[PDB]
Amino acid sequence: MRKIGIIGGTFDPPHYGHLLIANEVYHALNLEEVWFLPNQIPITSVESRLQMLELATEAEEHFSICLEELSRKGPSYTYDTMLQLTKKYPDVQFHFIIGGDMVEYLPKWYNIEALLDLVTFVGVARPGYKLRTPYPITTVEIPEFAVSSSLLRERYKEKKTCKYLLPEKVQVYIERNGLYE
Amino acid sequence: MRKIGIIGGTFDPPHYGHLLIANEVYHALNLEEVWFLPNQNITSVESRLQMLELATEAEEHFSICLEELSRKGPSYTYDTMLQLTKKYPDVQFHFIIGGDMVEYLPKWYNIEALLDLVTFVGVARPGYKLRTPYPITTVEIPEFAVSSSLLRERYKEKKTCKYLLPEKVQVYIERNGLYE
Ligand SMILES: [K+]
Ligand SMILES: [K+]
Repeated sequence: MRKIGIIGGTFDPPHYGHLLIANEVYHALNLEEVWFLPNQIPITSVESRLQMLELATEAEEHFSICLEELSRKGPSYTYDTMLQLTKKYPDVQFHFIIGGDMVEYLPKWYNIEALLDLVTFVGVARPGYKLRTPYPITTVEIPEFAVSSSLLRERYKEKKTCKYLLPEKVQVYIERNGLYE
Repeated sequence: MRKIGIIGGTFDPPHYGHLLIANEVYHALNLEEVWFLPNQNITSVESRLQMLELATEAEEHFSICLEELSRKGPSYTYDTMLQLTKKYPDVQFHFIIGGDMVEYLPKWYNIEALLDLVTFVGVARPGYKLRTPYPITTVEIPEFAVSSSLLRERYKEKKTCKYLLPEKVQVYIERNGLYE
């Protein structure tokens, strides 16, 4: 029933690439909410990541943090996570957001066909682009913003500018607490 | 000799793509300033200049250059840079272009004389090397595929533009009813 977007990631740190995708999909598909789902890490503390995530999202009631993947140590197969969430929120239609580059590879995901019954995949395409896939997925066109957590971590380490890449508030948190040096 | 960046465009509207590039090049090459150089139903010059102002008001080292606007009709880059080098003889101009454009430099009007007037700065995606016969500087910048025309289309379709251009510029747009 209720349409909720899911966006996974390390959020280490969270950045404007996350916010942009969350906002676009939120509007394109007319979602009720978008949940940011912090993954485990393949190191910044979990608390630090959640506080940055909180600062990143504090300004929009429709963005929320989901801790499911954290109540269990080690890597989670997306299927396990989504199984738990559908179990917990039976009246929610989950929209699992993925990059268009990822769409090609979906057949390689653990338990992909059972996973397809749990969620609606949303692929992010560059404007003007059609995604090629055997599976029935939704496409949302979004200008490419090639920023990533790891790129930002490098930069902070090299004392290089990050202006415009992640929220001013998260930057302050980072500098204040001396993350990524 | 002062190092000044030049970034050309319609700025119709100006957006975070512009600011991002300007900031990256400013820091990468340790420039003194970056000048935004506006090109010549169409938005008024004054509207464009005003948005450009709002977009850049917060950084003393971003400035607006009116050279191309002071000549009615379009201006080859060579003509513009010739004028600027005349007026600012002690400036080393860093003309900023997209990596995709680097391929097509040999096709520019008077490219060879132009090379003596400016240092080209090509914007590359991280990890990629630009291929060109000419001696240019490379700055790596994460791709932000936003453009004025994309934004104009978005506004006409009453579609969200959050995170794509500065709030001050959005507000300006909604208040002067631009792009509907
Ligand atoms: K919130
Ligand atoms: K300024």
